Amino acid sequence: DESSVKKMILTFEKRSYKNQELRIKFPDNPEKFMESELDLNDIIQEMHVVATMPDLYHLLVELNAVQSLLGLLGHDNTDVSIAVVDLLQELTDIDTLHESEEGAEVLIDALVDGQVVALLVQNLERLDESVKEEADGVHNTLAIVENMAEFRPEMCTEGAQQGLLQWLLKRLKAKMPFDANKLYCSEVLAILLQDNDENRELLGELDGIDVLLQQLSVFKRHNPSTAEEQEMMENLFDSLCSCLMLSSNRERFLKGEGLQLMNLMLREKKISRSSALKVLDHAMIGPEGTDNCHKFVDILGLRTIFPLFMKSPRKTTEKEHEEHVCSILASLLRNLRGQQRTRLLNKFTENDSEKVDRLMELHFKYLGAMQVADKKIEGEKHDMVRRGEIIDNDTEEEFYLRRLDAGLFVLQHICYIMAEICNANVPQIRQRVHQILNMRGSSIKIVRHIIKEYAENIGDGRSPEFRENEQKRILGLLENF
Amino acid sequence: DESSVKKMILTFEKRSYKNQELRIKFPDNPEKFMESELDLNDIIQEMHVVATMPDLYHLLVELNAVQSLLGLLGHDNTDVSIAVVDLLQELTDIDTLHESEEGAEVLIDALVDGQVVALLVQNLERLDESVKEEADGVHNTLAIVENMAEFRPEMCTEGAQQGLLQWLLKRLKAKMPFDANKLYCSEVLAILLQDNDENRELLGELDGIDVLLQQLSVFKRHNPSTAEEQEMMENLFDSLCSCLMLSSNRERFLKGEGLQLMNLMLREKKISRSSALKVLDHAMIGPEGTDNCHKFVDILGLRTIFPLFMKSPRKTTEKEHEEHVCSILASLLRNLRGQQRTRLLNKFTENDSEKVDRLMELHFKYLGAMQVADKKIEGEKHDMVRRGEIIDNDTEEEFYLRRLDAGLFVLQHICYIMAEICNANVPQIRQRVHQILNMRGSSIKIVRHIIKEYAENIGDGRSPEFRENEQKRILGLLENF
Amino acid sequence: DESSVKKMILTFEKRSYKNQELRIKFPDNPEKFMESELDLNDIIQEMHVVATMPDLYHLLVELNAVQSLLGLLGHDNTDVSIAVVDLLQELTDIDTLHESEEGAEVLIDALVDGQVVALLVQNLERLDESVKEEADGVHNTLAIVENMAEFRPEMCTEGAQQGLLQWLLKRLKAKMPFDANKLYCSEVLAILLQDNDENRELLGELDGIDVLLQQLSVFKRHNPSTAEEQEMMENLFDSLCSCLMLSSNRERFLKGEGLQLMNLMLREKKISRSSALKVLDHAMIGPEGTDNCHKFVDILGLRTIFPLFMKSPRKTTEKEHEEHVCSILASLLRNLRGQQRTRLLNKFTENDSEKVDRLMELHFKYLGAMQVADKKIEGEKHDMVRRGEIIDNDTEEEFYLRRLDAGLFVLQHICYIMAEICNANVPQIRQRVHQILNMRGSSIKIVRHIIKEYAENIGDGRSPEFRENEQKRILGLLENF
Amino acid sequence: DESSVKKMILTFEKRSYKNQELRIKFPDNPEKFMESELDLNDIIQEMHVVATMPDLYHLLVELNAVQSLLGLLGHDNTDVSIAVVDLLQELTDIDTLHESEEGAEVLIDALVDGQVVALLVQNLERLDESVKEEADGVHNTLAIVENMAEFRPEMCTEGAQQGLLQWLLKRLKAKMPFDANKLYCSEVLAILLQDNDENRELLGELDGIDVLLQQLSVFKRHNPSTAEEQEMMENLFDSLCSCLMLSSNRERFLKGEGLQLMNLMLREKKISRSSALKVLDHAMIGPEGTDNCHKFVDILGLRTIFPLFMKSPRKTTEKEHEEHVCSILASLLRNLRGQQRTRLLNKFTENDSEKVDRLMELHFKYLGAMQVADKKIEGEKHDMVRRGEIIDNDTEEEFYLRRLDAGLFVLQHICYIMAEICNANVPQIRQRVHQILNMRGSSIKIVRHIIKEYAENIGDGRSPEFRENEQKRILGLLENF
Repeated sequence: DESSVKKMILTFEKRSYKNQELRIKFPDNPEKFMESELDLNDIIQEMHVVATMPDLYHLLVELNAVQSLLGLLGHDNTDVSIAVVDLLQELTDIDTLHESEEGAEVLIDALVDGQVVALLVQNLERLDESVKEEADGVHNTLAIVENMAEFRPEMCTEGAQQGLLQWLLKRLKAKMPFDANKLYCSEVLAILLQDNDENRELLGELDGIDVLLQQLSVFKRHNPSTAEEQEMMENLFDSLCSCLMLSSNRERFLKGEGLQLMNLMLREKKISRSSALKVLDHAMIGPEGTDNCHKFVDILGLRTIFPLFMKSPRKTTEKEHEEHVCSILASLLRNLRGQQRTRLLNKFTENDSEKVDRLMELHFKYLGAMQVADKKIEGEKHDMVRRGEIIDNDTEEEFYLRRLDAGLFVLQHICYIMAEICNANVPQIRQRVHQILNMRGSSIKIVRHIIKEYAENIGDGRSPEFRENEQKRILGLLENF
Repeated sequence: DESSVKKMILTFEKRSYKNQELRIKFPDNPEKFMESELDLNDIIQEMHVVATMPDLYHLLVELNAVQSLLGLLGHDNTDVSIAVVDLLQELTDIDTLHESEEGAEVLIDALVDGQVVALLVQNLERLDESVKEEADGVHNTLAIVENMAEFRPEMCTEGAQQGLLQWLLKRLKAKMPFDANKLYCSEVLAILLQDNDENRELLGELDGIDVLLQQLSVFKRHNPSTAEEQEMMENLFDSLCSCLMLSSNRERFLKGEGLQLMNLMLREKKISRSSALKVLDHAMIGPEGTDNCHKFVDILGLRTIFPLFMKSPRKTTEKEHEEHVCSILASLLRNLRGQQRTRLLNKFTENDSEKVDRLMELHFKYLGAMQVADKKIEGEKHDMVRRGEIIDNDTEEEFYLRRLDAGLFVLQHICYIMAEICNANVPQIRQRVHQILNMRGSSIKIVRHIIKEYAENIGDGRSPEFRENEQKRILGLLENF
Repeated sequence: DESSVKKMILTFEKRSYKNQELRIKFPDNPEKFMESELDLNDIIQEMHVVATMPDLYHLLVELNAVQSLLGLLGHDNTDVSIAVVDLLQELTDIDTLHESEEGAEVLIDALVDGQVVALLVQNLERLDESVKEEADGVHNTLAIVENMAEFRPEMCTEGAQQGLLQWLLKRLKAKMPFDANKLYCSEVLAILLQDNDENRELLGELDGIDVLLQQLSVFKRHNPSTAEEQEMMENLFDSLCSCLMLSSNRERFLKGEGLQLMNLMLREKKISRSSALKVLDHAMIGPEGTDNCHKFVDILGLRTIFPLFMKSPRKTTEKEHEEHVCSILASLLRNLRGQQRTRLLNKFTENDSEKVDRLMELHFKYLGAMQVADKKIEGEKHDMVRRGEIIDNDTEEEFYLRRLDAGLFVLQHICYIMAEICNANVPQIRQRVHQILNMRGSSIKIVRHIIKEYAENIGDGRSPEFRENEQKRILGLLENF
Repeated sequence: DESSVKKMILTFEKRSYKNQELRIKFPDNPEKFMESELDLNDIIQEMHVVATMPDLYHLLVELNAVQSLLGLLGHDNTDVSIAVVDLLQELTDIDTLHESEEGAEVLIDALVDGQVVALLVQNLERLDESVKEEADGVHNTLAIVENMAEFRPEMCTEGAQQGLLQWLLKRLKAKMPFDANKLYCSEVLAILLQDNDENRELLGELDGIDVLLQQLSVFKRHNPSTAEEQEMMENLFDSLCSCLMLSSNRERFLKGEGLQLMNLMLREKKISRSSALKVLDHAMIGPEGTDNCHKFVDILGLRTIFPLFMKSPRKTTEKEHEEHVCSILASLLRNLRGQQRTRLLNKFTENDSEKVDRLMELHFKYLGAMQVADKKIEGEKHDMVRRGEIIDNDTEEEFYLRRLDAGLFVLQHICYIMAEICNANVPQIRQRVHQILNMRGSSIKIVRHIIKEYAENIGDGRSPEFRENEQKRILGLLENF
């Protein structure tokens, strides 16, 4: 009922106005503003019905309420603020939101204009999670931000650095027992870090990496007791990984003893092992891992990793485990120099080159799978041709996915390792390689082809100069092998 | 098995020794001390059986372990510490403790010598209630202190100021959600304040009063959700009351706006009302309440209290409510001067002296009850005489209790009020009093007698000089009434 | 040279622009922004000449620079900021400022618009007084604010609460050795409190009173070593006094143990005694001193004050000393009730009413002086009439000043004291009074007249209702005396 | 006067006792303890004469005073404490101390027993350098510790970690202006770090390295204004250097961006350049510099250093400058691998191997000097033989000093560099070397000899295993050169 709705908003806006006036005017007592406050509370509650029709979100904007509500977030009393937050949550709830086409956009825009996020942060900075009500408020705020994020992610960057990111770190860092709020915070932080480098940089600046390490480290020598705790842990790990997609952060991770903590996680063999592995991989990946690569060997990483290379936890699937391990190995071979490189190579000569044997075993495994996949793909293509279905970029994407699933990346890594290993002028290794290859009649040629293919697509999101360099380097392995 | 037990202690003490040695010696790695730690943990666990025979608490003292265990509270790693704490708890548990006669005393003495409490405090000061294990540790420590307190309360004073009291305040003050630990802390603090003035003084010094007020004030505009929360609230109130038994603390309470907070609690009419009333009473009681008395009237206390005097919450029993109200009134009449006294008196002239009528109604009610009680007592005495049972001090105590239950104190207060009221040179009041008295044929004489009796026993725990003064003052009321 | 000047501003504004651009663009190195910074520094220095012609302050506003400069206060590097501050100081310097008529107004307005003060505060909040350069910056900022204050004091209120006031308190409170900066801060704070109640309230809120007490208390048991230290002390005292002109602050002073500290200062007899006296007077003055009055007697103030009443430090002049003492006495007589009033009165009965004798001595002294002054005034009036000079409000003001100097206020106070004293139903006092009066043939009548006059002008800056009440009260003294 | 002296100590000890008693007993007022305090103060002052005869330091120990005085450091009031400190200073003053043989030892022992240092630290932790008196106290304490350190340096280790070291860092870190106290602190800290590894480790643990860097960095972009500031800077540098003698600290220095800060100091060319150079050298020296070596090249250290290698600041002497530069180069050649090694080598091929030319120039310079020195030494030896003076270890030490002064170390470094350079399989370099050598007829042989000599004495303070390894390595250079 549209006229009625309109009337109702004015019902609040005046109340909103007058009660402010009351606050301003008569000297500071309960009685002279007090009864206003109850009125305010109840109107807000009533308005919670308003979220059923977002066809009517052209309204709230319309004259006065948007700014007024925002202004109310700083109210001298928490119960107004929390009510406001609640309203926003109901009002902002995506799941009831995503129907309305104009209704969504305007409100969000208004919020952005009013720098809603900053106000929310400010409000938070005065809450007290001892008081159940207040605690609910925090949760509500978090929910609201999640909702906003889902609708329009361009505000993520200014949302963080409106102080939100700094608040999140503080809440994580707080020596409080685990509760839903912490989990929510973790979730939000993770979301904030999805594909956004500015946010990552901000986190790095704020000593966020240190915080992440510390929070994580609990699960080194303990083990989440619940789905909730576990979920939180996972979120944290994800956040860390996201942060690591950025070079500056490699160094921060290094400084914060990230490498040591992940190696301890591996040694411990608790649940965090898989995540730790992933983190390690992320730390080491490109040129920008070199220092991390070198340090890993220094802290005896080789002793932790090669057992994992050799046998994969009876108990994340096996492929993933293999993928990460091999990835790490590849990284090490790319980047390592001096004594650490020598150390690495030595692990390919013990014990009668058993690791080379392992590598070749792996290669055959992956190769067979790849072949199978390839055949299937070919068949599909043929079928498409028969049916006159044109193969476009979506089709190619789909095909790529299949290959990925079969293990393309792992295979590529293996091939790379093999190439680098046979370029070490260590006869024993080379002989073992070639011996093994013809002996079962797979061929150098296949390996070469694979290498070439890998080179072709290397470096997806980086300077063209880089790509050509890397490709060239990889090709150079083929000369002496 | 006693020899076996002996053997077992050495099994630990060496382990305790050697592992320290290990820690000292080989540069700081996991492996060189690490495996020791598991051994240490397990031995401690095993020892937890030892608490079945306290006939064997002459042992642990005996050679080495007591000091060693204490030293272990500061171990570089929390898991040792927590284990130790657990052991202590099992070891110290009263309920399994109070059988052994020598066994109890020695261990406790040893602990005292080693200033166990300080060490515990230190340990606490490095815990992290984010980690469930650590949180358990805190609880365990609290339990241990409770146990110790129950056995030998002479250590309370040095227990507090071994930093324990300061720690407790901090934990209460912490803006964390409510959990068992908070409740435990509250309980412990309350216990610490039982009949011990040094502790109270310490609390006052530490801004403890402020802390207590702040924690309390939540329940002004909210209302405990659980038995646990409610219990905590009650504990807090008790602590506050205990603190208030000491003059210096009156002033701190005043400064901290205690009076205002309790008046708001009264006005609010939530659960905290009864407790608030009690607190108010405690604030106002003697000469040392004068300032509080005067301030109460200043913040319009009279408006809050006289309604409670007039009608007692339909919904602590009625007698208690009446007792506290009348007590407050008595205090006010004793202490109030200047304009506030005038204000107070005015409340006895409206509306046609309705409050005097109320007072006389109350007096008759209490008087009848007292008479009934007295008759019963007389009967009992007679019976005793018949049976040849000699009435001793226990008997008199018992009799006193009966009188207390019937309402002696309230009656006394009422009488005092009546006397002071009729000494105000306000004819209207006096006429109302005397009119009422003969009209129903109870008598001035009875009232006088009551007053005399009150005077007789006044000031239980205070200077003899004071008592004689107060008594004299009270008698002086009888001249002109 | 006006065109040249114009050219010069553009010379900066571009540099200002481009260097920001540089900062924005090339990844964070010295070299790529670094050389810009030197250019920036030097241009600013050059501009320092610009403050010779404020006839050219219509310019800087004109296009770009005002906002740009403000924006530069938050520069990532302190040396820019400090340069900017320096420029502002040179640019804002009153003494070279107050000539230009339009030139002044526009710049100041611009600054206000840009909320210069907030920016300055922010800048301060990142300084480091270890570094001499930075320390100079603080001083410069202080100077600038002083300058601004002198020109347009309407910004004082938002200047404070732009955080400036809070910063000042922090700097005062800092446990650093005494230096010019502290002195400057003190000066500024004092200025801020001149005739501005909002500022006072803010100070009160911020625990400013406590800070002031603490800083002051050093000079209880020590004694400024330099004119600078002494000056600072004086400033602090002034600030305190200013704060005390506001009722809420009475209570804060009370709570902070201000009364105790001033009484200790009196007892100590160091330099701070005069200031302490003044502070005490300010605490006690009106109805709103009642509580302070009562507390003073409680902490044995009477023992400290009556010696000062009796003999005035051989060593602020004597009149001032007398004025303050008598003022305090008057306040006490106005406000005191109960036991404290009795105590006060007792000091007028010892020793054979020697204090009454003292009072009458004082009265005659002041009276003679007043008479002398009055005669002079009359003569002046006569002369004016002869010369045909019309007596207007300025003339009356001038005359009032003369009377004030002669001691009107003190005399009035004395008279008030006498009246209140003779209304105590203490025959001894009354007899002493009247005995003394006729014995030297001055007269009740004169005293009465004086009282009337006092009543006439009482309560200058307060509700008309209040004034009539107070006047009435004062008149009431005349009935029984 | 010995009996008199004895009497005097009792005069205090009772006063010391009784005043404590007074404090204990009568409720907390000025008057009841107050007058005691003045007595206490004056006796202490009087005792200050006692430091003229340390022949009488068998006394103060003797019965009571030592512990009493210590206990007085925690007195409820700073003026007692400061007096005590003053007494200690006078009492402990070395320069008046070092005569007495028994008198010194006993007092110091007593102090140690009473853990004087901890008490002093505690006292400090409650001071307030705003108050001139208090500030003097700090200085006095510092002086006392210096004195104690000079007499018996075995207490340094427990002196630090009695919290003294942590206090020192805090005081350095304090954002206060520069004053004598800071300088004193710097001096003390430096002393504490003289040849004591435990202290260094403690400093490292406490984030001391970070503190040192931060304090230092001021002088990157500024320049001490006074001898005092300069002195402080020097002290800081020394401390840093001392810290760097320990491997763990290399890593802390690295993490704290020490390398970057020293390179900026070099680039800046302010006074701190020499110190920075030294620091760099210390960071890079042995195997334990490898990481630092590698990082230095990463932050473009090569660009900063090789100019210094090439021409030595027109403006520490030239030899020292050369010594440090060459040292750094040597370190780099020892430790560098991978790409950084390549980079380093490239600097020996530009521009037509000008750096090789430079190196050979340097070598000849140093060689001539060495030869001169050697001749002198020979002459001296001959003279000794003639005179029948037996050459012992002192003589050899003396001779070594001469060689050091002439530049042995620098020469050795140069030789090492030459050897490593000619082992790079870079023909151009080798040809340049050998070309140059015979061309002026100095000889490979000499160089070889020098190398051998260097190897002989290498690794002074380290494992014998290490020494043999290093020596072997150095010899290995001689094969291919």
